Amino acid sequence: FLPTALLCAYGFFASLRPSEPFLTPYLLGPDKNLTEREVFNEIYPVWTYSYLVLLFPVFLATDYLRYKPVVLLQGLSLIVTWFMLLYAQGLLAIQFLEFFYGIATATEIAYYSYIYSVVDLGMYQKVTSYCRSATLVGFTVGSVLGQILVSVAGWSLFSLNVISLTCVSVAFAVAWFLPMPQKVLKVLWNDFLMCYSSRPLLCWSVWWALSTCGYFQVVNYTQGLWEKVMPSRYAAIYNGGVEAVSTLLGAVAVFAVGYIKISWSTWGEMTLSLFSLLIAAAVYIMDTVGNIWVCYASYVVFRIIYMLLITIATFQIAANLSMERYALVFGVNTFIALALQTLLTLIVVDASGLGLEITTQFLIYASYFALIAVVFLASGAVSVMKKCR
Ligand SMILES: Cc1ncc(CO)c(CO)c1O
Repeated sequence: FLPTALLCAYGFFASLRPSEPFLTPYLLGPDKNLTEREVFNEIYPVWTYSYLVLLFPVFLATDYLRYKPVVLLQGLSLIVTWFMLLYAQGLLAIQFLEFFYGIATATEIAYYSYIYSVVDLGMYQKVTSYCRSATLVGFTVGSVLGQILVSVAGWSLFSLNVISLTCVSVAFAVAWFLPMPQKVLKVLWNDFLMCYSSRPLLCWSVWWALSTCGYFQVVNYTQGLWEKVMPSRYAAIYNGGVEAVSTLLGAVAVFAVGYIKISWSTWGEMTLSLFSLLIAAAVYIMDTVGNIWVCYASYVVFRIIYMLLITIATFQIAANLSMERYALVFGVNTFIALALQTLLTLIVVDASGLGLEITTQFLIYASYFALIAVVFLASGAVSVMKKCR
């Protein structure tokens, strides 16, 4: 019990990052004095590229080292990331800054998969439910703490990211004392291939991956959009409260998805298409309001619909999937999804390619969110063609 309590405490401390909601005013202010165009155009794409190229090696090293040193890697990466975030000037230094954050984020899969390597299989589901609940409540607590310390307390971000670094150091020091984790050419190629040679095997997969693409593309630059529609020089940004309420409602909706007994085979495609249409409407609205409270509201609704869609996707996949296939499928689909966001980054995001302005990148994205609905409807249309007969 005590190792598991240490696990949940370490996860709570590592996820407790008060500085996550308030990242954007730190860079724009006298703290770094960086051109935000250059930041948006160059700093972030190499993070995505490094995460793509580095996910596979560390994911295989987890099995190579039997999940033991990966938490140490995550802790050291947090330490070096926060040191570099406190000390970095120019362009290449901040490129390394974000490379460190990428190699840190690449080990969240290792964290969430190590839990299976030490506890009983029957108890694994309940303990990982407790772990994700701890992560969610730590996210909410950190967000509200940052909001209180920034607005209610009127404390500057300097002490806030100092205590963020202190918290990640405490997390590493706690995680150092874990117990022992006692636990491919054609076979592994067929291992993921068999997860697509059936009617429901291939289905929902690319849909989940492209929804993941939409979120991982919009969440990073939502901060920039909020800052550009309302400068922080003469305004205060309420990121902590919106993040807290969004995550709380997402968790509530995830819990409530299984609380209604509805068969998937009746109208699963219709619900998926409706969810995609709502997501496209939300992103087009947040593109086309030019205000502050309404754009937060649209963001909240978009987050909620995102959680509903991915949650029902996870139920469908897990019903289709097997007990030992979770890690492999979550690896392969994540890999192809990351290849896809990286590709689209080559088209639009980077300054070497087209480099379209962040403001004007959300126009077509409704049709991008609708194109996945069109092919779902195109698959639905054949299904509708075959439904009556
Ligand atoms: C530490 C840290 N690093 C990177 C990002 C996203 O680029 C975030 C979210 O804005 C963050 O909190």
